[PDB]
Amino acid sequence: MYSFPNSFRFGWSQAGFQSEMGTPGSEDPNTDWYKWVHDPENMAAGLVSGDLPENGPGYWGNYKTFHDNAQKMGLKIARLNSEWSRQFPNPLPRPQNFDESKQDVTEVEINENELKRLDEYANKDALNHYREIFKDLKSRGLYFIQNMYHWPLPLWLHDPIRVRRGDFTGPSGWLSTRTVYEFARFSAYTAWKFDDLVDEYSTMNEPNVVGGLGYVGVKSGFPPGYLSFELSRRAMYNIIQAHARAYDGIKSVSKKPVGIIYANSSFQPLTDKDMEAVEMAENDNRWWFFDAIIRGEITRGNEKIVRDDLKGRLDWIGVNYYTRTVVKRTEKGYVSLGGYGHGCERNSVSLAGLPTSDFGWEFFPEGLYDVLTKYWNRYHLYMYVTENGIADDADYQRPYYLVSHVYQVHRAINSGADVRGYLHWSLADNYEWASGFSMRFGLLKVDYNTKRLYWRPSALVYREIATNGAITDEIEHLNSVPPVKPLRH
Amino acid sequence: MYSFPNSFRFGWSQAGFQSEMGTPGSEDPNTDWYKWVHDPENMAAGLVSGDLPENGPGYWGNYKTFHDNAQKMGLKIARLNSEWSRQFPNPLPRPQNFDESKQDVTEVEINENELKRLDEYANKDALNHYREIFKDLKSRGLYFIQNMYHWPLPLWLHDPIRVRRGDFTGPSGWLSTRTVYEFARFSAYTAWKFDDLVDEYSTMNEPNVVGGLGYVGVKSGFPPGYLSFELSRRAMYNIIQAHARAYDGIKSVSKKPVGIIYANSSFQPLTDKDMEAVEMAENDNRWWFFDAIIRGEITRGNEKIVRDDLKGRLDWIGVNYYTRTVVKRTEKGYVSLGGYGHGCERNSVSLAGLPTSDFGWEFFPEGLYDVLTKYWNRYHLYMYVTENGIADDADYQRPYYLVSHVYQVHRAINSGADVRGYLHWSLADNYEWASGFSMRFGLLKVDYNTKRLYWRPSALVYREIATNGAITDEIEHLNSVPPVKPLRH
Amino acid sequence: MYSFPNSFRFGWSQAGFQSEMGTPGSEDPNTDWYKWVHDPENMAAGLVSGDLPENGPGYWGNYKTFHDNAQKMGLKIARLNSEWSRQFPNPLPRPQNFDESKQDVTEVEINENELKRLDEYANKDALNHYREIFKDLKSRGLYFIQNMYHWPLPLWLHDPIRVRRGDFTGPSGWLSTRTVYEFARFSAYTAWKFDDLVDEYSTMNEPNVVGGLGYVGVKSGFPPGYLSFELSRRAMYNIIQAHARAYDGIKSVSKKPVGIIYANSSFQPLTDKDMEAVEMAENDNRWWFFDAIIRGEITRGNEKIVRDDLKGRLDWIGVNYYTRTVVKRTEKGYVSLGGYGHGCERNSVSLAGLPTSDFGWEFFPEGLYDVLTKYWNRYHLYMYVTENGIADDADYQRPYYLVSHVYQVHRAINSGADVRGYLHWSLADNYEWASGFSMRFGLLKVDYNTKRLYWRPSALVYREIATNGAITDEIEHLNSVPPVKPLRH
Amino acid sequence: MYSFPNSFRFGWSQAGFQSEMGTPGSEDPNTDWYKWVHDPENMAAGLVSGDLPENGPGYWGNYKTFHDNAQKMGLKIARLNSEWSRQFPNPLPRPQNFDESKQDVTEVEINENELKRLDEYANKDALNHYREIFKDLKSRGLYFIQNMYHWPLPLWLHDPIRVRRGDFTGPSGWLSTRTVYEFARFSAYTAWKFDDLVDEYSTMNEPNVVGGLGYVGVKSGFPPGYLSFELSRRAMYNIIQAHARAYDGIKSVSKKPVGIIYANSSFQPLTDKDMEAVEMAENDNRWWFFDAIIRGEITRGNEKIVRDDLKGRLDWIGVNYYTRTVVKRTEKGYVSLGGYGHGCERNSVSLAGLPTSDFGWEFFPEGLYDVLTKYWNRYHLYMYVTENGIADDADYQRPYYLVSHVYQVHRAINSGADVRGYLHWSLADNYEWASGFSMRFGLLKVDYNTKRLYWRPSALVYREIATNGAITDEIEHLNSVPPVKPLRH
Repeated sequence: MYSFPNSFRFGWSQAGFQSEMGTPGSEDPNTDWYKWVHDPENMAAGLVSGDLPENGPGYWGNYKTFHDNAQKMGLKIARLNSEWSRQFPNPLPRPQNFDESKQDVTEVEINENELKRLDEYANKDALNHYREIFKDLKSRGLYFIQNMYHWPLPLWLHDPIRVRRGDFTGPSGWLSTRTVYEFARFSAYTAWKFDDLVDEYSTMNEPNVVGGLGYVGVKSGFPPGYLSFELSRRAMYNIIQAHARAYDGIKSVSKKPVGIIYANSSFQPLTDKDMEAVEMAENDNRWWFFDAIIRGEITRGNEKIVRDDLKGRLDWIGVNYYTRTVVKRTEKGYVSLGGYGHGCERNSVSLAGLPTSDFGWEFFPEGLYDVLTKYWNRYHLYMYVTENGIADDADYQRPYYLVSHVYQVHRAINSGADVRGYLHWSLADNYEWASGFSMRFGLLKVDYNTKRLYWRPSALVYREIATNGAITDEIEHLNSVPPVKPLRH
Repeated sequence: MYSFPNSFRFGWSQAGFQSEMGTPGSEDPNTDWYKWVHDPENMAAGLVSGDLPENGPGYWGNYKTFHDNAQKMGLKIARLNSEWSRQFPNPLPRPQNFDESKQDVTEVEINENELKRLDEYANKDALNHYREIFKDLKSRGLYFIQNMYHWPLPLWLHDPIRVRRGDFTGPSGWLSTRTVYEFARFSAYTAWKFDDLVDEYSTMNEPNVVGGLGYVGVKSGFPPGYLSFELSRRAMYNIIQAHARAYDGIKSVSKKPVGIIYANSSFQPLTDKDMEAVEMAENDNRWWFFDAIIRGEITRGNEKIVRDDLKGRLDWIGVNYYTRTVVKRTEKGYVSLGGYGHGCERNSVSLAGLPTSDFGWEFFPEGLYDVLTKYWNRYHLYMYVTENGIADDADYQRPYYLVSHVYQVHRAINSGADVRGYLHWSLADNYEWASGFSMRFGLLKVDYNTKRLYWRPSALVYREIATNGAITDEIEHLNSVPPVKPLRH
Repeated sequence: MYSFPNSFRFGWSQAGFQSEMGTPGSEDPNTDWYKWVHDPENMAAGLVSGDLPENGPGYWGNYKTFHDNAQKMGLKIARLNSEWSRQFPNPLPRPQNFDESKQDVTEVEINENELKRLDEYANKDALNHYREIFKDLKSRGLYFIQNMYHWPLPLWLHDPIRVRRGDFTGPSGWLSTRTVYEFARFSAYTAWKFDDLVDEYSTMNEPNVVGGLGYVGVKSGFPPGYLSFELSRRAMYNIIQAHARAYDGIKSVSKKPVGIIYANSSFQPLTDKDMEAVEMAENDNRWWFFDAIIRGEITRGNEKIVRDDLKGRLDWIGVNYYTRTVVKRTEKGYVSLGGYGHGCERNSVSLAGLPTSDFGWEFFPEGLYDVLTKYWNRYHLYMYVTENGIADDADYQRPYYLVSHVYQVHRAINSGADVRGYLHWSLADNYEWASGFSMRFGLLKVDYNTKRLYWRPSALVYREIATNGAITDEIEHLNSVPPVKPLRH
Repeated sequence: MYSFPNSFRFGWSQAGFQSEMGTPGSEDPNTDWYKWVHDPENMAAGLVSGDLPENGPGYWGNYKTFHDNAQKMGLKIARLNSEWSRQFPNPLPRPQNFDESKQDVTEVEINENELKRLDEYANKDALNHYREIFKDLKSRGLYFIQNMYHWPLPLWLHDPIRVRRGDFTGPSGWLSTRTVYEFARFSAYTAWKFDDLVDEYSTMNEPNVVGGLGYVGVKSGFPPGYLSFELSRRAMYNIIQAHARAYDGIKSVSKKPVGIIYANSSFQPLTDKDMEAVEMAENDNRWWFFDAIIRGEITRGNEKIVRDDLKGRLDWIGVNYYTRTVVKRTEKGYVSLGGYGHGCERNSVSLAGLPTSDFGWEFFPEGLYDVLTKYWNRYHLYMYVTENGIADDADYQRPYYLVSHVYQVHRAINSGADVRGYLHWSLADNYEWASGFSMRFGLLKVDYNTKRLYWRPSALVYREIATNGAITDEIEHLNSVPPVKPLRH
């Protein structure tokens, strides 16, 4: 039996674009993503699945049912996000005393007049519907973490198609400092209007995936899909700043804690002779972002600076984890090997014989322990495992995946890491971005035809860990690798 | 949601040889089976796995734990059997007024003196330990069906090795009418001593597998493994008679109902042009046995008789079901096709694309409905589904197998069949005869090393059906074929 | 035994970019492709394998060996192409009396002065080395078809990176009419200098793949990778014209026949209710291009015209064939289903149970017969099966693939189609564009490390068909589907 | 390129029961095997496939065709056997001066009168037909090894059914010394009548499989299928003696060499800590038989004797090899692991990742080198690799299997072993005993429906090695493990 502190909470994570739409009159066509996925050229090139969000789970209308099932499993923490385009679907007045040609955004003026002025533009319905939803959530008794940004930018801030075509004379999302300015004002307004329901705050969700897949990994089908290393750094630089600003904006209206949710991977060395490759990958992929928003360390050009306007802008770290990444040195370089981690064949086995999910990701619970202890030992900020799950509609690997990973959180905790919760990537099946509805990550299966939810056996396993605050003795065998034998290779 | 009558009960089945041994001092080396499996020649020929029962689950010593877990799932019916060799491990006095050379056993004298005399020979410990066990079971609140015979005969009644070598001058199990005589006396004695704990009675378990695999299907590794069509009929004839006699013996001491548990398969025609092949297979394999012990119809030679000493000797029918059998006509014949039913490759897919278990049996829930309605419409005796399960250690197919089959019982019931219970083949993993411990059929996994039990996710699914007396709405999707895609082919 | 006419010839096809480089001093860095594949951004996005052509087979230096092995198999026809960038690696003088802003290119002036002037710019070495190569080929006794264009454009005519970034102020390949003008002059110059060695002429290789994958199917990794339906039509329009012009240019200097090599697929209807979908797909994908360069029919805007400068510009049709495409209607639309044809999982089985190659293409010999008879019945131009093969390094499916397809050519011939040769896609392993060296299509395996060639068993099977001018009786069983059973699913 | 001596010959092996029948009027129902396989009980128990030899290849009538195809591949050695039951289908007069109760057969009187007397009983037709066949073979120019015994005993010497039932009062094959006596007389008669056509002599084929599978490994379905360790030793003892006697009988009439063909396996240790297990397995399985017929060493009881009537009765050793056997120590014991060697799953992969054939045997060329060098270093008798092949109808693994094994012969030769030929197990598909026609081991595929032969690509590979006396450079890559990737697991 593996016990967790009385204060450790078990729950789920969810996003607006992925789960909200589905119920009639729940559509939101005002985001760069809704557009990106309906684009005829994007569909013909096969960049997007062809699946439309409009036919999702239905969390905008069926949220009671979602929370009912969440209560039954005995979950005590939820992390949702507000959709920016629902509040402000129309352009806001250009914010005076703001020079777009200014590279840095060392500050933003947020005061009650400002908020009061933003209220004139905000969409009262969207605002009221959300309040109802977070209200219902709070009544059930769940701790609530609120995420400000989970990918989609409103169209007036980013037309993904124009940028894809190479046209930079339009709303260009994270490439423009305008977006940075408005994000900070948005953060504060929302904090300002929901602080009575929120418990902890998250500025954005996996900012690194937005900058990375949108401008470098163009085959993933993420917007704007314009390949450029340079522009990728521009967006990342703007994202870091948009965080510091949002952090300060929320503080201006609240004392609640504020952190960020980041996409992680455990970098494992292909050979003992690959230790340095690991260190280099973690820098390039993890440390540079957090040293920026924590130690305030960053570098324009190659000029390592230290902007005190960035220094100390994080309260907690959200840890997202799915699988590992195997790297190998290259004189000075390092590389990411295929046949391991995220680059595996679907429903088969990795080059190491570990099974792989419906998305082609390799089973590797051990990597969570590595990620949690590295963050803990380097920054000592408490953390939540804000995402962890597996695409597996049949539910063959999920029971083992769930118990094995919850086991590693427990293991990190005993090594001294302050981890306060485990939030499974998803309660129910949702829309997987470029992949569509085909990748099912939920503890509950969704009949997209009737919007009805079903309990997959692993939901009943989760109810035992949650309802017990521990990996009980009777399910302790699931803390193992799913038998590859009966599964495909 | 599929509801079952308030009186329908959910539980499990188990056998003595398969689950009892394991706890120190629980050994029983006095059966033809314990011997058959320790034989050096049998092991070298690969007829038996090499796995020894002595290292089983431990139900002789850990039965409280088994019943505890059984209570937690909300099971309300159990069907165990007493081991003949535990009561009478030593020979009994030849029963006077009994001519071995007599083909038929139209009767056996059982009266209180007789029983009282048998008590002089019975093993008081074995007798007391069993009483304790069935007591503990009964306290928990479970209905109890008791099976008199579940394969092993005591050595003094059958030396399997001598017969395997072709030596018929020794104790020869079902080939000798002596065995028939003693079985009837054994039945009555046990009924006589346990009638206060028993609820319903079963004479024997799958008598057809004993006669069939022991003398025709010699590759299965069942004793005595002497190939002969003729001797196979001799044993079957003696088994039918041993039932009628046991039935009468139990009646002599009790009013409780008495039925038999039989191994079934749903005979499906390979082509529409194969209907007659099905009818012929059901006769040859099902109807001839039950017409015998019910309508009293049988045939010595080819001489269709009607022994009133057999007529009407059944109260209820136990239905065991695992998979199907595909047959095809042959001018006058019919055949059993491979690549379907029981003759499939392990963890692969049948010739029809249906997944197969760790034993190579094909998924076919529909066959249960066929078996239940055919028995019901032909004999109208109420029934229990006394066995149904799947060898599946990983637990990939079990959730679907369980819910899909329970669904067909519900379906048979609504067609008018009086079915009063569903007993899953096994609570925990046990010893699978010639196959050893390798074929895991339990809702609970057993660490044979520590005798510790674990809940497989399907146990938690069963607890929902049992605890609810219905296939609740949230698990109603399991009533489907496991996705073959992620599984091996 | 299946016999072919005495005049039917058996051989192979090969391309310059794919097979030439490999031998020291054989590099050609002056093409849009050599650049596209060395681009650091393209590699990081995973658009190109990371494999470089510089390390190919070595046909520039080891061509004797290639022809030796070709003789041994008894092949009598070869179809190679000249690399444009090898002749004219430097820009040519803008051709006066030519207005780039002119949409149509109804003509090009080619006369002996012109040719004589081009000779001043041509790379004498490249020119001499090629002559040596085609000489050696011709001595062995092989009929020689010569292809003018097999994808790469010289850098001075197309910078793929600039266009990928959305910059259209540079050399833009098929988007500029300049390219059309120069292609026609190039065709004539080459015809003019090699007509003594050539037997038949081909203007370009699969023009439809260039226009299609380069501007619509952007995930394939073909240059320039700029997604635009409109630009795709522009390039296709320019390609059709560049053909007519090249056709006329070659005629100006030679009487030899001139055709085009096109990429094909057999459109099969998913259901009987899908016949119209097939017809629509063949139009959209086959007929519109050939009606253009044959009946002279085309349409600017939606304005169906008939440019007599295009009318009748084809002598023969090269048929390339690999697999099928399954389509399904959509009210007015039609769609391409995945799990069939080219969109199958690698080394597995299609949705129809047909095996798939190392590239994920489905086995479907029957489609060749369909393609050959449809072209024959619609245009009655004789044809060659200029490409047909399979990525299969192990050589498991090749023997069956080869014999089954050669069998369908024979079948088309007997239905009355004038087909004069079968050219297997490749003698040896070569560079598969965006896929790298990993997709091995050769009858001969190449150790890229030593440039050494090896005979795969299917080479010895081909030597029997070629050396015999027929599918001999002893290998006639290969005319079947490879057994899926032993292969992966 | 791997060259073989000019005197090394390449050919095939074949057996009478397996290949002869098929052509009308070629039936031979007078063997224990023909009976064993038609037995209704044996078929119902699934001990025999249900496939009947009567429908085999047809080598009794189509032998010209077989030799034609054999010539074309350039084979120069053949090893066939005469069917005992064809010569003497009726009982011979009990041979006077012969006491059945005599354990040892230290001698047999063979002289010209005897032979002349046997000629009175011999079947002239069978005798003439064989002569024609070996004549035709010899004309083509092939060296001919002749095997006296390749399993079937005539019915008058063995009724397998009676023994299976445990009845030892009848003709009991190798259990009776009568069989030993008659075998020696049979050997001499045949040598006496064919010595003009024969080149070298073999007494029997894999005697160890007859004794082993017939009396211990009873699941294989070999006659008589009576499980007994003791009787297994009796038959082995009688087989050794029947060899010495046959050896002497042949010498009495010929100077040609005489050896024996034995079934081999390379014993590999599971762990370095398993060396002794290997040594023990080779003794138990290889050395005890050859020390007997060579050093004359044997042991009745446990009494190690040295019968000079056995001493030195071997001229050459026939080496049969298919796969390996992995063993592991057991205090004093050793064991044969499953998932390796012969005990692997069909068309899958062994526990070591090596592919497996249609029979479930693991790819392990290296074992041939081990077997050849161990025999050479211990007895220094020259040898032939009389059998080596793979069940593989599709022909996926055969090309690699063939070249890899021929490569190891070459390797043994260079280590100093006198190996004079490689005879592939089979030219064409034949009847695989208990397995039926389903296991196809031929270089040529047989359409059992028309008796027509087809060349599998590996036949064309063999023609290159044979026709060249070497592994030419162009096919030298086949000396590797078939790629498991595209194959099933």
